[PDB]
Amino acid sequence: HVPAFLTKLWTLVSDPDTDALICWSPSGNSFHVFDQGQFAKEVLPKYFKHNNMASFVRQLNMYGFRKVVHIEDTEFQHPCFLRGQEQLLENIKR
Ligand code: NA
Repeated sequence: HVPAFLTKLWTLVSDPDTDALICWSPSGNSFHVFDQGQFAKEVLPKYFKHNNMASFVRQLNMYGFRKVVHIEDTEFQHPCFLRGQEQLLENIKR
């Protein structure tokens, strides 16, 4: 059993029709969320049935996702959340 959240998240990231707001990084080892306000207003209701970024991020945290930042516009990642590898979602837990 792979949690519906992860399957939906993988499909959403991979969808080219949504890449303006959420997409894979070039290497496919992480994903980006652009325009958080628009993302929460437009994408989250359609795919996750709410409009709250904090709730979305809480789910990411629950599954052990990390945030990627520049060394001294949000990038999230999990070692088993990879482009073209939906079958690896089975290894994500929590
Ligand atoms: Na996408």
